Amino acid sequence: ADPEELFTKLEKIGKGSFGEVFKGIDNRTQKVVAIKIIDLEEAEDEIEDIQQEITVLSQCDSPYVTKYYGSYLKDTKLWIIMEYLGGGSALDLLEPGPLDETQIATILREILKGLDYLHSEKKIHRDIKAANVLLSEHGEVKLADFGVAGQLTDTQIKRNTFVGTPFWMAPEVIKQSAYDSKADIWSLGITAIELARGEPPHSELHPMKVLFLIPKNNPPTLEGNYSKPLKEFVEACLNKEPSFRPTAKELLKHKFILRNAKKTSYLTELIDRYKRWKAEQ
Ligand SMILES: CO[C@@H](C(=O)N1Cc2[nH]nc(NC(=O)c3ccc(N4CCN(C)CC4)cc3)c2C1)c1ccccc1
Ligand SMILES: [Cl-]
Repeated sequence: ADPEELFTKLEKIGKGSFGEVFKGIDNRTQKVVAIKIIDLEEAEDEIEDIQQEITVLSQCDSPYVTKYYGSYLKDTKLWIIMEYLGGGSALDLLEPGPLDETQIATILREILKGLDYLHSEKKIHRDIKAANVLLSEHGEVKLADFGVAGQLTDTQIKRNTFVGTPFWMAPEVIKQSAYDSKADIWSLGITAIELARGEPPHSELHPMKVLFLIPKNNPPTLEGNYSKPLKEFVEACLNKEPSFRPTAKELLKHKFILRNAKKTSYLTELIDRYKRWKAEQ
C-alpha cells in the first residue's frame, strides 16, 4: 500500500545524491526500522546495484546480515524497509579513537560469522570494509551494502566482475580471473588492518595506482604496536594465492580471535564512547 501511511520517519541518518536513509517506524506495530529512500528519477546507473542488494538481502536469513522487510513504490521514490542498526558502522566507531585488540577481535569474529553464512549460501559480498559493517545498540555486528554482491550457482561456476572498493580488492578480482568467496577473505584481511590502524594500506594513494600496486607488491603487513597473533591473522588472510587463504570458518578458530574476542555485548561501551564523542563537539 502507501508507504507514507504505513511508515513514519523519525530522523534522517544518512544522505547521498540519489537517496536518503532514515530511522523510522512501522506504524502498525511501532517497530523501529531503517527506511532507505531512493529517488528513481535521480538514480540512473546505480539503480542496478539497488536491485541487486534487494534481491540478495531478500534471500538472506541470518543474525549477521541486515534484514530486509520489503520495498514500496511512491511516485518517484523507492522505499526500502530494513532492520534498524543504531550503533553506527565499525568505521564510525573508529572516529573517537583506536580500537583495542579485544574490540577488533570481536568485530572480526562477527564479520567472519556473517561471511561464513553468505559463503555457505554461495554468495560473495565483494565489498567488505569497515564502513559496511553496521552495529546494533546491543553491540551486534552485521553486514550491509549488498549492491555488488555476487551469486554462485551451477549455471555460472565463479565470478569475473571487476567490482568492489580498490584498496580492499583482492588481486584476483583486480585481474578479473575466476574468483570466489576467498576474495572476501582478502578484503577481510584488509579490513583487519583498517580496524587496527584506522585506514587501509595505500589509503593516501590514487585508486588507479593501487590497482597495479596490489598485484605488484607482496601482500601488505600490519606494522607497529599490534600483537603478533593479529599480524599473523592479517598475514593468513592476505595470501596472494586464494587456495592458500583460510576460509571464514577456519578463521573463527585463529588464535588471535580465540585469545582476544569477547561477548558482543561488551561492544556497547564502544558505542557509548561514540555517543559521548558525538555529543560533544
Ligand atoms: C546507504 O545504505 C545504508 C544502508 O543500507 N543501512 C541499513 C540500516 N539499517 N540500519 C542503519 N543504520 C545506520 O546506518 C546508522 C548509522 C549511524 C547512526 N548513528 C551514529 C551512531 N549513533 C549511536 C547513532 C546514530 C545511526 C544509524 C542502516 C543503514 C548503508 C549505510 C552505511 C553502510 C552500508 C549501508
Ligand atoms: Cl545513501
